[PDB]
Amino acid sequence: SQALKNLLTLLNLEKIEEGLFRGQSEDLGLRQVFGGQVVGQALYAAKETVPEERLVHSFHSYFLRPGDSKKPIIYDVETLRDGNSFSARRVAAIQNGKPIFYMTASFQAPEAGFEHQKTMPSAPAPDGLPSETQIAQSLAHLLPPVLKDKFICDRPLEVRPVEFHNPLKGHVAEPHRQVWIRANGSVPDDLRVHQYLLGYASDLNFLPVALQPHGIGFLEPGIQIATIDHSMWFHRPFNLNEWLLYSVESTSASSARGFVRGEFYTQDGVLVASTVQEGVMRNHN
Amino acid sequence: SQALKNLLTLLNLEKIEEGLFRGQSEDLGLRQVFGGQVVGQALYAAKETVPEERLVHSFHSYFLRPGDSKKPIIYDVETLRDGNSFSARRVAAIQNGKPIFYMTASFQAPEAGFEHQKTMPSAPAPDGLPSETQIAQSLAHLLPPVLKDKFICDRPLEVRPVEFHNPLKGHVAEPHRQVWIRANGSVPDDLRVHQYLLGYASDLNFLPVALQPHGIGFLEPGIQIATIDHSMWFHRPFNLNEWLLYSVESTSASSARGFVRGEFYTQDGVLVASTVQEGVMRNHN
Ligand SMILES: CCCCCCCCCCCC[N+](C)(C)[O-]
Ligand SMILES: CCCCCCCCCCCC[N+](C)(C)[O-]
Repeated sequence: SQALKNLLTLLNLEKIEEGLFRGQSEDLGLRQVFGGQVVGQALYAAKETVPEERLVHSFHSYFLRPGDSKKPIIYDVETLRDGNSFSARRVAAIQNGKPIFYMTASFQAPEAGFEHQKTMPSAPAPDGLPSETQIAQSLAHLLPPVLKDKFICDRPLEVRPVEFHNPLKGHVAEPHRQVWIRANGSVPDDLRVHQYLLGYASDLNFLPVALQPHGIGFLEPGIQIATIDHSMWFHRPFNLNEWLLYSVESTSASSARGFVRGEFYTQDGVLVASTVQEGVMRNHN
Repeated sequence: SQALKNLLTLLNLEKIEEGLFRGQSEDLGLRQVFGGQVVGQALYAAKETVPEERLVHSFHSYFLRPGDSKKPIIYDVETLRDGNSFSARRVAAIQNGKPIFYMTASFQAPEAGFEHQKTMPSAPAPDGLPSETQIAQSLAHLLPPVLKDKFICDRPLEVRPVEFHNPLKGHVAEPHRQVWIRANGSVPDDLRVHQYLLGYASDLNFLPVALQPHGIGFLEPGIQIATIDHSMWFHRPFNLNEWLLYSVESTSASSARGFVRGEFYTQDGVLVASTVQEGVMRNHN
């Protein structure tokens, strides 16, 4: 459970000045910075500069350089606009004197209006599915004692895939994936926190779906995937303490790029948010 | 023919300086600037500052204020990055000393890579379908020609809807729409041009689809819709001199906002581009 509090602490940026923050990275595997961390932290920085009643409803972002998790990241927020209804902000993520990421987010106050939504796709309940932590721990029995011990996944989130796609091997399959996600611990009763946490989560089990028709795992040798842009629209309020289905599809792949679109639904079938991302996808020999 | 020539001319911006242009606004219908005009002009501006071999593959944009078509628009391009593969640019559309819109676009040179795509949805051929212009002429067989002798056919694009949704009245219908589109004249043999023309076109028959479940047309009195953000990914090359199916869906509407996702297909079924947009949707009484 320490993992979730460690993530929430990590997303709660250190203020250097108005609209100027500093964030730590890492710690959980792989040296490059996880895209979700940048998204989550950029969202925090952005919301800190917006009227409290205005919640993020959308954001667009482009990744320009790989982030180094050994170094902190500086987030500089620019106020683009504050109208009778919307507040827009642009966040620059900086490391080594260069922008590594830009996000533009829009915020709006709560309001009733036209309501309609796509019907949730059918998917088996999370109850009968193993978590990625279970799957990893089972695969770890393949490692020798020296390595088996040190490893282990204490995660801030719990993920139960409908179909498991091993990133180390990969098998041919339709460009669709469904995973169930929820916080592995208690998330504060503040919707804003749930939002940037979902922002964080939205970058998991996403881009890799574009590799399925080609049976390649994203961690295999010679395979390189990297996010170019990540966008999200928060349609309705939600509680990440409860399950959410992340329904993902890859409608296209071409010119060394992979494209994916996702949707988050509550177990009861409420459409909570939508996501879109394109990233580099190369097979180097 | 003239209408297409006029639009292409209007999209061909006047250069004030490097990465600094000036664009005129359409006379063609509606005092407020058509979003498509801004998108098309911003793309032109961006592409002018990019290496010739690198074609736009995606862009994100936000509209901050309504544009006045009675005035020109200044487009200021900022170079965000020029890497071994990708070039990124941010375009600011200014009018009245204020930004009315921002777009960030990414460009990449052609390359061979993983290929796969969603299967084109079923749709009738454009052959037996009347154009919107034809439909307008048909429904207009009434009232004094005094006004009927001014509003007519000449559009830069020909649009043939699979199902007609009258913006003036509107009827309840599932949140899906299909319209066939092609240039009404000859587009020069430059993919870049076809691309920003498609950008222009991508803002048509889009957002209104979110109003369908509610049986309201966007030209009805007291009904207000306005684009907040428009994004697009150019998956493959295409020829706007030929027919393209614009398949649109509205997966959600809430909090006075409407969300739509679109896809362009060649008649032969090739997925050419994807779009996503959210906009304000209000009924003022
Ligand atoms: C051996 C530990 C098991 C964890 C494997 C970690 C893989 C890194 C996954 C995050 C990569 C996300 N993405 C789309 C940007 O590639
Ligand atoms: C008889 C009136 C038919 C409408 C003529 C106006 C065409 C311009 C349409 C652009 C409107 C775009 N949108 C979604 C922002 O409303």
